[PDB]
Amino acid sequence: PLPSLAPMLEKVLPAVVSVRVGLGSGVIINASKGYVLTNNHVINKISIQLNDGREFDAKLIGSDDQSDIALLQIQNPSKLTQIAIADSDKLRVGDFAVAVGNPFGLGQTATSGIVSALGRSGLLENFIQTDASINRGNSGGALLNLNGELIGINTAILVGIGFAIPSNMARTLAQQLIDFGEIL
Amino acid sequence: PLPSLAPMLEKVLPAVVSVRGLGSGVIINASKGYVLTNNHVIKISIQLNDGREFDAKLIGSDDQSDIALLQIQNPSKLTQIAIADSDKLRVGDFAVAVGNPFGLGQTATSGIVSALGRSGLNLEGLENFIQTDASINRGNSGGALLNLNGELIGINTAILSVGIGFAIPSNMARTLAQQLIDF
Amino acid sequence: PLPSLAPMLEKVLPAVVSVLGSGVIINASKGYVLTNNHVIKISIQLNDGREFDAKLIGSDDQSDIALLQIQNPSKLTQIAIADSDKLRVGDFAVAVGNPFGLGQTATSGIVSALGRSGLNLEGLENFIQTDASINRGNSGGALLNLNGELIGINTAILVGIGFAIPSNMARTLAQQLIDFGEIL
Repeated sequence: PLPSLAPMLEKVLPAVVSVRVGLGSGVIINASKGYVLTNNHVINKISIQLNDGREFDAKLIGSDDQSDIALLQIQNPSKLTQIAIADSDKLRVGDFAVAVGNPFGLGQTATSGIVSALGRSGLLENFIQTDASINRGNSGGALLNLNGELIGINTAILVGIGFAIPSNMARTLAQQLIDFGEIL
Repeated sequence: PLPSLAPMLEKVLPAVVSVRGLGSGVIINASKGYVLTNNHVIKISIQLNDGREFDAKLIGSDDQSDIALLQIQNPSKLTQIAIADSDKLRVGDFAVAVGNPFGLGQTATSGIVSALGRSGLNLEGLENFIQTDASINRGNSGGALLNLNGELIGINTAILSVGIGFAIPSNMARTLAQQLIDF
Repeated sequence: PLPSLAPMLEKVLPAVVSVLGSGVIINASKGYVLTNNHVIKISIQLNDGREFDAKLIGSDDQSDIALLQIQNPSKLTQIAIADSDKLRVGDFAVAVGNPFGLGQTATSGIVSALGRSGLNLEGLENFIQTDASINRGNSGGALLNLNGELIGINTAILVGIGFAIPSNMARTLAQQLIDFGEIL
């Protein structure tokens, strides 16, 4: 028996979705409400594709151009698996990170590495740095720890170093976008 | 005592060769002297780790998969690689990409199996092809993609998003070698 | 409890300095700091925010190595140095930096190639190859093993193609630069 990242990647698989509008990935944050976190540049009609092949309509709740974060609500949700979210403030340089995606809907894409830099100490301000490859194949998807908990959302808009939006900020700006949509 | 990838890399070292306009190659059949390499890389000469030089004949290639089969002229004391079932591969499995160009020594990159088939790139023809975040460059192209046991899972191809590398899976390269051996 | 590279990175943090580039404290008492000749009035900034003046002792253009002496040193932490002759392709490597003292930058990987094995270019016979990303953010800094001991000095001036001056050579050139500046 060989060590692998496949046993934790399989439990996370249904929470990571394909986004068709023009492709990218997304993450199910709330299954009951069908709230999916993805990237603004990916969407500038939206459809979401699960791992099991199921297709759903999705409406843009709102976005933040500066963080490249966009919140989507799937139209009539059912049998959805949501991701566990971790406190990104507890992240340390050297922690292991896995960047997961599912574009085209044909299967999971994963890259591995470490948390390289936090804050203004690398190369934006609020962003997370990782040596795990962030490309068009996992952009919009999840950045997880070895427990399979969301520590950030990958963004390819900006060497071997990648950017992710920390989960705490991704959660807060989703709440602010939900609240605004509730005044509307 | 530190954990390292060098112990498994030392047992695999004689099976990875220097294809001499240079590159790497893998000994699949010790007795017959069958060496798997890339088409773009390729008179042909092969150089072992121990410095031994051998003549090699081209017995067939596939432009689409960028694979090429070579047979070592007058083989002797050859170490072949163990081959693994690439169908049993899962995204997240650890991968090590080894090479030996110029014959000066072993080159290795580390990573994981990133995507299988058309999952990472939906381009027609990309089916079966394994994806890895282990760097695939001119220094290990033609060489072996290995698991933590040192068994061949793929043949490294430095052809094509950025940060991801492509390799021919072991089942596909073994079943292409069989076709090239006959016709 | 998750495995991480953060527990070893925290003990090594004070030995890596801000120089724009990085540098490594080799002798705490004398304040000798190893950095890249290409990044070189010089000021050094510690992790704790302390800023010191530094004088150029000497440099080696061929190895891209420069040795600096901290003017009036105090409470310095030096790095443990490992025998780079004992390195093997496949050994794990961590490339650490701290440009502008704002925080630690780290990349992870393996020792990829040694004796000019990766690129048949004259002059690379003395250097180390790594698949750990070597960029402007860790160039001048330390290449470490899993024990937190120096195995090399990152040099970005020369895909997983990163270069580092091995620790044995970097130590030797420092003594030779000390001795020379003594005869003068």
